Amino acid sequence: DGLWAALTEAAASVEKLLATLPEHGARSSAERAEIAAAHDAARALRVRFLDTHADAVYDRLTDHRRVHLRLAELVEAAATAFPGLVPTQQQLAVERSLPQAAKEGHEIDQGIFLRAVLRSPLAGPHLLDAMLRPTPRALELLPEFVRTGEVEMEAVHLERRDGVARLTMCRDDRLNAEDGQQVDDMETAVDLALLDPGVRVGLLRGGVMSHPRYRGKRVFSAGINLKYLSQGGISLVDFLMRRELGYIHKLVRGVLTNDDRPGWWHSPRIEKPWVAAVDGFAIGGGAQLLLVFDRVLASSDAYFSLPAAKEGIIPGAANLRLGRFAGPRVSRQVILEGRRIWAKEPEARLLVDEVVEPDELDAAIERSLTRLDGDAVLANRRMLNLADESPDGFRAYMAEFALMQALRLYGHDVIDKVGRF
Amino acid sequence: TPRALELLPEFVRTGEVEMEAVHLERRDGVARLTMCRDDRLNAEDGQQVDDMETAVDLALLDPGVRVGLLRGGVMSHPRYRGKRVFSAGINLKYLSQGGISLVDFLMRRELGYIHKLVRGVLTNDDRPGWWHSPRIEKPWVAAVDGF
Ligand SMILES: CC(C)(COP(=O)(O)OP(=O)(O)OC[C@H]1O[C@@H](n2cnc3c(N)ncnc32)[C@H](O)[C@@H]1OP(=O)(O)O)[C@@H](O)C(=O)NCCC(=O)NCCNC(=O)Cc1cc(O)cc(O)c1
Ligand SMILES: CC(C)(COP(=O)(O)OP(=O)(O)OC[C@H]1O[C@@H](n2cnc3c(N)ncnc32)[C@H](O)[C@@H]1OP(=O)(O)O)[C@@H](O)C(=O)NCCC(=O)NCCNC(=O)Cc1cc(O)cc(O)c1
Repeated sequence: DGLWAALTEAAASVEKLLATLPEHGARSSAERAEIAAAHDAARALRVRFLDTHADAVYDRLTDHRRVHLRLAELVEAAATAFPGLVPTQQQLAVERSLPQAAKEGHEIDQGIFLRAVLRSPLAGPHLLDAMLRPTPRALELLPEFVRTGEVEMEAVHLERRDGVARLTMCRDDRLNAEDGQQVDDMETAVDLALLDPGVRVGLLRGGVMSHPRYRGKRVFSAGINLKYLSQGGISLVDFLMRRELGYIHKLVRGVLTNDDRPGWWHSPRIEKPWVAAVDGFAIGGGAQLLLVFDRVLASSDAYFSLPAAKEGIIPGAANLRLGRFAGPRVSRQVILEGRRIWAKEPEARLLVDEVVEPDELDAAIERSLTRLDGDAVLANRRMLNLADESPDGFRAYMAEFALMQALRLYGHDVIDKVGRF
Repeated sequence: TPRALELLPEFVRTGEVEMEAVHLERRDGVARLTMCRDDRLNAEDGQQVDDMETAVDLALLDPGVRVGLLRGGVMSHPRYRGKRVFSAGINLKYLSQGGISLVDFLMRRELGYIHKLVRGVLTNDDRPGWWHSPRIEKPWVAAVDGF
C-alpha cells in the first residue's frame, strides 16, 4: 500500500515548493512547469489512493454511514482527518481571495474527493440523501414562514398564497445572475415550500428588473455571475455542486425528512409539483432549471440557451437531461454549438409547455398552478421522475461531473473568456 | 418629386444625402436607405414620407444604383440604446395633436413612394427603351430589426 505515505510527500513537496517559489503570475516558464508537474503528481496519487480507500475514508468521516454530512461539512472534515487529501479552510481562504487566473486550483482536489465518494454504491447514495435533508437555515425560518407566509431574502422573495409557494428571483440589478448567496436562498426557499403544509404547489419566476435596459420588465435568469467567477468568487463545492445535489435535486425528489409522521414508511421524502414562468430569457443555469419542472410557461418574446459552447464550463446537469427532452441531435446543437432556441419556434415545445403573449401570461400562470393541486399529481409525478432519471444515472453523472467541472473551473480558456465579460 | 430632381446631381456625385428622417448612401451599387429617427423608434409623420419618397426617387433615378435596401438605424432612446429598430408605425402623438394629414401623409405614402417601390418611377420620354419601359423600377430588400 503506502499510498498515503506517498501522497503526504507529494503534498509536502508541493506545499514547500509554493513557499519558496515567487507569486503566481511572476513565475518563469521553468517555474510554472515545476509547480505544474508537482500538482500533477500530487493529484494523481489522490485518485490512486481513493480508488481503493474512498469507502474507508468516508466511513471514518460519517461513522460508517451513520451520520449525514452535507457537502461543505464533508470536505471540511476530510481536510482535518486526512491532511493533504483536500484543502483546509485556511488554504481555501487564500485561494478565494485571489482572482481565478491566479489560484493554485486547490478545489480540483475536492473534485477528486467527491468523485471517488459519489462513485461508491455505498457512500454516494448516503451523501445524496444527506443533501436531500432540509437545510438548518430553513428549519429555523419554518415557524415564522408558516405564520407570516412571507420571507424576504437577498436573492429570493418567498410568499405563500392560495396554496402556492411563490419564489421570485429578485436581483433586479444583474438580471438574476447566480452566485453563492442565491443558491443558499433558493435551497432555503425550496425547503420551506416543501415543509409547509399550507403549500400545495410551487412557482418560480423572475421579478421586475431595475437596470435601465430592462426597467419595468421581468427577467428570469442570465445564468452564473460571470464577473464573480472571474473574480474567483464561484465555489466548486458551495455553488456548482451544492445547487445540483441540493435544491435542484429537491425539485425532483423532494426533501428527506425524519421518521416523524404517518406515511413516512411509503414517503420518506416530501415532494411537490413545480411551475416555472420564464420572462425575457433563461440562459445557462437558468435554462438548466427548466429541465426539472412539472410545468413551464414562457412569454412569446423569450429564448433559451446554454451559450458557453466554446470556452465555458459544463452547463450543470443539462448534459444529463437535455437528451431526454430534445434527442441527441438538438441536444448537441444547444450545448456543443450554442444554438439558441426561441419560444415561438416549433422546437421550443420540447422544453416549454406554453408560450403566451406577455399580456395574457399572469392569467395562464394562475390557471397552471390550480391544475397540479391533487394527490393524483403527486403520485404520477413521483413515478414519472423515477422513470425519467434513475438513482444510479444521476449519481454516476454527478460523480464524473465533480472532477470534470473542477477542471473546467480552472481552464485557461474559461478564465480568459470570463475575464472579458 | 421635384425635390428629388433637385438633389439628383449632388447625389450622383456624393453618393450621400442626409435628411431629417432618412439617410441615403450609395455603395456597391446599393441604395441604402436608413430610417434614423433614433428618438421615437422611427414613428412616421409627414416629413418622413417626404424623405422616403425623395429617397426612393433618387435610388430609382441614379444609374449607379442597381438594388435598394431599407433598414432602421441605431436608436438613442434609453430603452433601445445601441440597437436597431425598423418601425413603430405612425406617430400616435402627432395624430392626436392633429398633425397627420389625410392627403399629405395617409394618401401620399400609398400613391407615392410605396407604389414606386412596386412599379418604379414614370419618367419622360427621354432615353432609349422608354417605349417598353416608361417607368424605372428596381428590386428592394427590407431588413427588420426589433419590430
Ligand atoms: C443577458 C445579456 C444578453 C443581456 O444583454 P443586454 O440587454 O445587452 O444587457 P447588458 O447591458 O449586457 O446587461 C444588463 C446588466 O446586467 C448585467 N449582467 C448581464 N448578464 C450578467 C451576468 N451573467 N453576470 C453578471 N452580470 C450580468 C450586466 O453586467 C449589466 O450591468 P452593467 O454591466 O453594469 O451594464 C447579457 O447580459 C449577457 O450576454 N450575459 C451573458 C449571459 C451568460 O453568458 N451567462 C453565462 C451562463 N453560463 C452559466 O450559467 C454556467 C453555469 C451556471 C450555473 O448556474 C451552473 C453551471 O454548472 C454552469
Ligand atoms: C413599440 C412599443 C411597443 C415599444 O414599447 P417600449 O419598449 O415599451 O418603448 P416605449 O417606452 O413605449 O417607447 C420608446 C419611446 O418611443 C416613443 N414611441 C414609441 N412608439 C411611438 C409611436 N408610435 N409614436 C411616437 N412615439 C413613439 C415612446 O413615446 C417613447 O418615448 P417616450 O414616450 O418619451 O418614453 C411602444 O412604443 C408602442 O406600443 N407603440 C405603439 C405602436 C403603435 O401602435 N403604432 C400604431 C401603428 N398604427 C399605424 O402605423 C396606422 C397607420 C400608419 C401608417 O403609416 C399608414 C396607415 O394607413 C395607418
